[PDB]
Amino acid sequence: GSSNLTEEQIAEFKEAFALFDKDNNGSISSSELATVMRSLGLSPSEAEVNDLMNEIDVDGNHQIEFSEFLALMSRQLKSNDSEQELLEAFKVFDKNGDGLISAAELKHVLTSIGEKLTDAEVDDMLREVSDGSGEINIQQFAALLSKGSSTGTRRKALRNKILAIAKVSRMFSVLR
Ligand SMILES: [Ca+2]
Ligand SMILES: [Ca+2]
Ligand SMILES: [Ca+2]
Repeated sequence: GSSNLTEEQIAEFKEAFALFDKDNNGSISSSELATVMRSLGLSPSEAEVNDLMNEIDVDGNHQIEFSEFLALMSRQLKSNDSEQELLEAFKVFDKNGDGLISAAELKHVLTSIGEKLTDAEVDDMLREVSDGSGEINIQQFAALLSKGSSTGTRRKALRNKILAIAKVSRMFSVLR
């Protein structure tokens, strides 16, 4: 499916899957899918959430599997993928709107999915692309999705959590 991911990469989307897959059964319902988006601050109607989750569903079982969702990440973006998922994950994380996703905006966001990082963990997570600043702009914040530096098949999944939160969140702007 025009996908070029490795066995290890398949373990990535897994994390982006848990975002919704609560019981981790292998199918993200509309009630679970919209559970994230809305958790981010969105408010997608079950009507759309369907046409959305049905826009990827390879079986149209009104649910997203670990294969479909993973195939989505490699079937959503196109050219300026990052950028796309950036501006999205950017205007998504920045709740205050200062062009810099502060700790909260980050952690709080990570907590909107389940990830509860300590003010220290977040304040540290920023340093990643915050050069020990305190916030991340469309530039720094993007430096994350495009980090792959000090990850070693670990962080790539940490930031991947945003890849979905963004993409998935962006899917609602496309489903339209
Ligand atoms: Ca589920
Ligand atoms: Ca499915
Ligand atoms: Ca801000």
